[PDB]
Amino acid sequence: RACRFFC
Repeated sequence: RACRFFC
């Protein structure tokens, strides 16, 4: 997974 949105 490439994040929810902001990491």
